[PDB]
Formats: sequence, C-alpha cells, structure tokens
Amino acid sequence: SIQAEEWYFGKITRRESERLLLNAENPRGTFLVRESETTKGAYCLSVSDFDNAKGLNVKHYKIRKLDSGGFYITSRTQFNSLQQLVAYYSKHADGLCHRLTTVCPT
Ligand SMILES: *C(=O)c1cc(C[C@H](NC(C)=O)C(=O)N[C@H]2CCCCN(Cc3ccc(-c4ccccc4)cc3)C2=O)ccc1OP(=O)(O)O
Repeated sequence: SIQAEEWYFGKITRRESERLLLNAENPRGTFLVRESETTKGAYCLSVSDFDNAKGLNVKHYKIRKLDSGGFYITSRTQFNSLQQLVAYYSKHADGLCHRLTTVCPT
C-alpha cells in the first residue's frame, strides 16, 4: 500500500510540496510523492536540489502508472511498484536532479 508509505503525502498541492521542500535544512534529494493536481492517475515525485546557480530549489517529476501494472518516470525504465521505483531512484540519479535521499519533513 502506497498510502502506508511515509514518503507518500497523498493529496497535497504543488505549492505545499514546495513550501515543505524549500527548507534550508533539507539536503539534496529530500523528497515526497503526491497526487498530481493536473493528471488524473499520475503522481508527482517532488524533489529538493541545491546548486550554486539556483540555490535550493525543487523539481517535480511525473510518475505514470499503467493498467499493464508498471510505474515509471521514463517508459524505458519501469517498476512493478511505486516502492521499487523509489528504491531504484534512491540509488541512481539517472535523469533526476539528485538521487532520492530522505523523506521530506512536515
Ligand atoms: C507531477 O505529475 C507533476 C510534474 C510535472 C513535470 C514538471 N512540470 C513542472 C510544471 O514543473 C517538469 O517539467 N519537470 C521537469 C523536471 C526536470 C527535468 C526536466 N523534465 C523532463 C525530464 C527529463 C528526464 C527525466 C528522467 C528522470 C529519471 C530518469 C530518466 C529521465 C525526467 C523528466 C521535467 O519533466 C508537471 C505537473 C505535475 O503535476 P502538478 O501537480 O501540477 O505539479
């Protein structure tokens, strides 16, 4: 159950995800998964990042879920569950601004 996941914030807004992620104490990769405001059946993986050009900032990636069961950000790299996807991206940055590190604090 995704709702059982501590990183699953469910129905929170994009502005709220940014308010929570834009905390100076959050290292790069602080993240949360929420429902997308625009795409029904898709979620957003909101991630914090930091660099000297943009300072602390947030990126939002769309996570799709197929009826065929896979979950993915890029269709070329799919997972049997949202949990597996989070685990994979916690170990590989790939196209993300940073690999997922810890759950965002409220
Ligand atoms: C959630 O569904 C959500 C997310 C988005 C996508 C956002 N849009 C906005 C308005 O911020 C977006 O454009 N994000 C960027 C993130 C940075 C990288 C550029 N990009 C395309 C891209 C390229 C490569 C990969 C990738 C990742 C891992 C491995 C391989 C490749 C991912 C993404 C983006 O997509 C829009 C809306 C939205 O719902 P809301 O509730 O409105 O926020």
